[PDB]
Amino acid sequence: SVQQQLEALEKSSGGRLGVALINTADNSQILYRADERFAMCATSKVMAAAAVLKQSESDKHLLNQRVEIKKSDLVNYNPIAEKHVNGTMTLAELGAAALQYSDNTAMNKLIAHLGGPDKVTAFARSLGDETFRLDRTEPTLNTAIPGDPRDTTTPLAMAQTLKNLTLGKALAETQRAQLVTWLKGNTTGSASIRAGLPKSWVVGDKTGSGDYGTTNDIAVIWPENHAPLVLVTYFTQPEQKAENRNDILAAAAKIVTHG
Repeated sequence: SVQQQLEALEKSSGGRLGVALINTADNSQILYRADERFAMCATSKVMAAAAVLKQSESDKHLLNQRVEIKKSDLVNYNPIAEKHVNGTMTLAELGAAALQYSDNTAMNKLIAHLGGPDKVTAFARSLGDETFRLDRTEPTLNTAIPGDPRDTTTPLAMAQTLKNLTLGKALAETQRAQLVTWLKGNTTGSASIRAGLPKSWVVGDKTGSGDYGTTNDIAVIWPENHAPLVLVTYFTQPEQKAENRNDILAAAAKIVTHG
């Protein structure tokens, strides 16, 4: 069975696997440890970006508001923001950079605009997500310590909320569309869920990775002849210095969309 294949995959991998697939044709679900908490790592960046889009629903100048990038703002891994030191980036550009390149400076600028991590949590609560919590900024939100509740969610909660954000009621249409456009242009996910799927399918996703070999991907999937699928694959391991395992996420994607 699908359940037996995921269990064997997890055993042989040496870690803990969390999967939630929602089939929007009939709201059927494939769940594996989907009520267990996992460290989100950079998959939390979707919530911070969405929180800014929500603000833009009532303020038509917000996304084009300029933000100055100073050398001191830079943290670790800054592929887009480092290209703009002593210049500016708009809030829209920072959302794009946070999502499509997983820029960490971009994420911190979004959090600071919103007023801190607790405002990202409050936004999640406003969508009906009672599980998501963001506690820290970059880079420390990726420590992914086993049993640590900070900066965690569950696979099912994140799958439900990702569906609401991209396909459902959470955002007005223009903002929903802008979020989907960003996810579809992600550059970081080619070896994760996407690699387990037919090459013709269209995918929007956001990866995450952290310590304890924590390796994550969340995706919206548009088949060519079927209703969309939403898939969350979270994976973490017991040793702090474990290698990340994007191949495990690809394998899990292949198992749960078979037939």
